[PDB]
Amino acid sequence: DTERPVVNVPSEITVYRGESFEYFATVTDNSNAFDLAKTVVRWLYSNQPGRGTEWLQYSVTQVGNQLKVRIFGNVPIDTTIGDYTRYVVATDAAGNVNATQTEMGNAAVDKTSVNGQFKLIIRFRIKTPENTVFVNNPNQLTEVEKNLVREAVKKSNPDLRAQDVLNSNYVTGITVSNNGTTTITYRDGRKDIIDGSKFIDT
Ligand SMILES: [Ca+2]
Repeated sequence: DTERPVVNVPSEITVYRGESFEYFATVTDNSNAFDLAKTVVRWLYSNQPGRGTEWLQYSVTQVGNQLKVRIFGNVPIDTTIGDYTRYVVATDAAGNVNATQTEMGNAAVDKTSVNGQFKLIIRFRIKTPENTVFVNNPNQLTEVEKNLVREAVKKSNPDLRAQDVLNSNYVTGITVSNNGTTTITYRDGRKDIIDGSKFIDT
């Protein structure tokens, strides 16, 4: 047995602050025999969930000739928004691994991928304002009205901190168009858009 086990894991695992998550990976091997205790989910440097993502949990079972790796946890309300490279590293009974420590290191530095590699994305779960913002012209808000909109979005999303948005500044990170459509750009460059028509009226 020189054939390595193969992990099937989604390319992105997206989790939301203040919520639980649950995803699965699968492992197969020509031998159908595994070392479950040496099948882990980890960051590059050591067999650990990783700095900043200490809440990333996993558990492994065997179902027929495959492993199922449950990837789960509870995301703190104030963990950093952004993404991380993580790895499912599986071992077969013969000791073959899907990705070696050296391969993981090359992939990290070169920005290439190994089998079992996934991007862990921490997102904010945006909420549309509950209370309507009343404006004189819904197709052309005043600057005073756009600031009311920013305030409403901040009040409807109280766990969104200044350090969570672009440039760590609410004014740069939460931008309002002429019709009140609001883009929230997070510190990682990802964006959520709230269409003005869902909370703006005349
Ligand atoms: Ca094998």
